[PDB]
Amino acid sequence: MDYNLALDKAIQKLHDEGRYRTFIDIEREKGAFPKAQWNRPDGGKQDITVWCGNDYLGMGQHPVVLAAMHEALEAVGAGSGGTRNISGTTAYHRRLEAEIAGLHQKEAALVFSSAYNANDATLSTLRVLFPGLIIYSDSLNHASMIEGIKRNAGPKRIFRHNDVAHLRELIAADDPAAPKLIAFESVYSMDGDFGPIKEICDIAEEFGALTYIDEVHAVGMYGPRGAGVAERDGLMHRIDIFNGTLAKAYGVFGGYIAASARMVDAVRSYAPGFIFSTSLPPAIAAGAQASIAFLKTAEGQKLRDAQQMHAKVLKMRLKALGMPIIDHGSHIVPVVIGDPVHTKAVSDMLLSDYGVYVQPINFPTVPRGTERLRFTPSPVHDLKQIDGLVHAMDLLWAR
Amino acid sequence: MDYNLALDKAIQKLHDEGRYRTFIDIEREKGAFPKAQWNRPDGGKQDITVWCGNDYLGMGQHPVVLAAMHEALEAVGAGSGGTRNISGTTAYHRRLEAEIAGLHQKEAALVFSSAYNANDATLSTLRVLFPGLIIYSDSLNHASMIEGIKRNAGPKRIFRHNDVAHLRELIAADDPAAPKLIAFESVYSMDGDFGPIKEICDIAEEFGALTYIDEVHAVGMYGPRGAGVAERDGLMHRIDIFNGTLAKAYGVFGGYIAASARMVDAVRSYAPGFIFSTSLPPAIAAGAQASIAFLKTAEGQKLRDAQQMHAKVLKMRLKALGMPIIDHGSHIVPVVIGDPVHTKAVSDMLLSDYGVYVQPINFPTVPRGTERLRFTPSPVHDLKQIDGLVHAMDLLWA
Ligand SMILES: CC(C)(COP(=O)(O)OP(=O)(O)OC[C@H]1O[C@@H](n2cnc3c(N)ncnc32)[C@H](O)[C@@H]1OP(=O)(O)O)[C@@H](O)C(=O)NCCC(=O)NCCSC(=O)CCC(=O)O
Ligand SMILES: CC(C)(COP(=O)(O)OP(=O)(O)OC[C@H]1O[C@@H](n2cnc3c(N)ncnc32)[C@H](O)[C@@H]1OP(=O)(O)O)[C@@H](O)C(=O)NCCC(=O)NCCSC(=O)CCC(=O)O
Ligand SMILES: Cc1ncc(COP(=O)(O)O)c(C=O)c1O
Ligand SMILES: *Cc1c(COP(=O)(O)O)cnc(C)c1O
Repeated sequence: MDYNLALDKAIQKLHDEGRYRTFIDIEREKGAFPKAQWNRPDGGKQDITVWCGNDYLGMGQHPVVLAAMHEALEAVGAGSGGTRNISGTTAYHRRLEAEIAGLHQKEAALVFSSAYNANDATLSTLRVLFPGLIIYSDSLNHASMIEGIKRNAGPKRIFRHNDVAHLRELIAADDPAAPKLIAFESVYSMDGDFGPIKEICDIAEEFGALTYIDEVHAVGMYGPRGAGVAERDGLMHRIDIFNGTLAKAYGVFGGYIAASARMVDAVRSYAPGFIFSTSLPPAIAAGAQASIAFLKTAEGQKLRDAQQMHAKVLKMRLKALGMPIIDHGSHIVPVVIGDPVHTKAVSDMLLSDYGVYVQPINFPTVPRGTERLRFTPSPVHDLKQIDGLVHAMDLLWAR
Repeated sequence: MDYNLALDKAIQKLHDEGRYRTFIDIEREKGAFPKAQWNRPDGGKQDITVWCGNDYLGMGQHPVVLAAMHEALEAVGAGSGGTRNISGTTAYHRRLEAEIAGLHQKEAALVFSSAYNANDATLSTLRVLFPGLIIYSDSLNHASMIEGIKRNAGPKRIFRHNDVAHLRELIAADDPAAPKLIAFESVYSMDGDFGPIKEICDIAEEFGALTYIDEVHAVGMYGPRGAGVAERDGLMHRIDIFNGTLAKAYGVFGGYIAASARMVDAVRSYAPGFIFSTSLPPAIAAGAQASIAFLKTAEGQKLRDAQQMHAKVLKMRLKALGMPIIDHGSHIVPVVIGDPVHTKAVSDMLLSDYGVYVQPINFPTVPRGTERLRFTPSPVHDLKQIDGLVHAMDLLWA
């Protein structure tokens, strides 16, 4: 039994499918987002523009976020030094959980070291709290959701993406006494489309199911207080559990769930993924809390307005260059190439020729045959930045 | 169903077993560790001494760690803004990974958002890279290891804690052509005992198995450079994969594995837990890197010598007092109470009556019937401090 052989086989398999990923070493320039320094593999340094990042509103450089972080470092040190149970519970975590509960108008919130962990731990743990739980999952749910859903044995049903008629057909066929939970996303990361929240909620109420929504690509960005798409549509009260991140629009790190005190307490008491891990550094919690708080204000709205419009302008200018990109009406702008090697070929050209950094997206992040570039215009991608990008794209494609 | 009823039943169940956990809201005072402010449930504030923390060497307040963190915040901002693939790979992560690789004298290292995630992702992904892998796991392995080992379907064998005779018996009975991996800890968090690294490595070599060691409660603290117990015993070259944390003795946050470039690249390319999650904030990576680098030096050794001795003194003083204290020769000092409700009472009294904070440890962190207090003396727990605690436990006790 030669372990190295097997490793080589597994690696070679990636190259043969043209999906081996090469990371890009960068350093974002605080105060000058979206500018970053690219550390080229040949040791050189090049100024670049980040066009595919997930700090959607540039909160990673916001002076109020950084002030809160610098203060916390000075007050309590670098980390918490423990799990939530063994000394790692700080006022910074309580405040942050209250801030999140308030955002989603829920009794409680629970903070994990990432939205990934939150989804994985919570979905799996619910199978333990609700013996016989059947989980209905949107075919394009995120990996973390799929992972949580499968982790522990138990019934799952996958419904065709956004297909509520399929959802209802599946659920009506199931044992009417079984606990049921429907898990889906408000904004899907790669297509940039919206989940039909009202219709799913309607189905959940009709069949007595819990609803679980991942608003990871929505929080900070939609709704008058940045609480997400359900807030935008006035449906937050119809959602049982919210899952969110503090690492994207909020610009820091970590994730959470928000739900009733009963739900939060059960999860925190039973989920190994919550119990057995060091709690988030107080400075992270400080920064994230400041971010959420800020984005709840009229000043936050300004950032959302600017993002919406920059996205709208970019899409307009790209279609005008004779470029069909499917515009599902969100802030995410995907350009589908449809082959992983072309996708990297094109991404290499933007990077080197133009300083436009947009990572090539392939399997398993997107289905095979749907590989793409994924632009994420933020408030800091000003009108001239946009014009810069379109002229790059035009000049590129004129090859 | 009625979902609220089931939740109540699940919560009531905790109370009935006397294991419902009440968290303690604290704020450590940077520059004055182990002092912290306890935010009492009644709104009051009280000065306390942390005695159960995992920032084992007080690196959480170290000026070089904090300097690097402040610097990074100013250079690149609050977070990375992406997954490792989508813009989240920074020079700070590369440097950190190299720093860790060097620590364990391995070709490569891979950083996850926690040692938990590292264990869970790696152990499960290994089943995918080595079809038919049989994993042999110490009965007292950490939850994260257990979670990783069972995540994907596949053979597992649990050996009685530290029992190498049992390990060998199990492994000799299995198909001799199957890929095998043995997974164990160098220091077990709750007993404070040591894994028999040499004997396990010997078995591994004899039966052609990979060795996977979790040194989470050892890195920064054992070996001349703080690389752990395998470094201490000159066994680092016989270990295939190391798992470690940046959140305990290193004083920051996050975890990692260290192994060959091949091993790291395979895991990185196949593990959903690595792929689909935002990368560690550059400031966290900056701080951790500074921490490891510092603890590699003679000045780091000073902190280890101080910790070892404070631990030695505390155990001596507690035996002297007649406490029920298990001593397996590590820096962890467990006092077994053996009942989750009395463990809470003793702990509650200690806090509100004497400003001593030592969380009651119950199931599922430790087996039922073995609930306990777990003292973690650090270099900042000076001789006066120790004197303070012993006097308090004596007065208790009564
Ligand atoms: C290949 C597929 C399409 C599904 O087939 P697999 O390759 O997993 O085959 P397999 O693992 O043997 O089969 C999948 C197992 O998981 C289950 N499964 C598959 N899809 C599911 C869904 N939507 N909901 C619930 N369960 C699902 C199957 O029933 C099966 O479980 P059983 O066998 O037990 O029945 C999946 O891997 C995938 O495409 N995932 C996409 C992940 C995603 O959406 N990522 C968003 C990226 S956003 C991001 O963070 C970017 C990241 C980056 O690149 O940096
Ligand atoms: C009593 C135990 C040992 C667990 O007893 P359980 O009854 O839960 O075990 P179980 O029901 O058998 O668990 C179910 C599945 O897990 C498997 N399983 C159990 N132990 C295993 C091991 N060592 N390796 C691999 N698999 C294992 C079983 O085979 C089983 O599958 P089958 O039954 O189908 O065979 C307790 O000590 C525990 O689980 N502790 C968690 C790990 C730990 O030591 N954590 C301390 C971390 S210190 C920390 O992080 C601090 C934290 C804090 O408190 O905040
Ligand atoms: C829908 C969804 N949920 C969760 C995650 C992971 O979030 P986090 O960075 O907080 O681990 C991703 C982001 O990559 C995602 O696309
Ligand atoms: C606490 C613990 C972990 C988790 O480490 P984090 O970095 O805090 O996730 C992993 N292994 C062991 C043995 C632990 O005690």
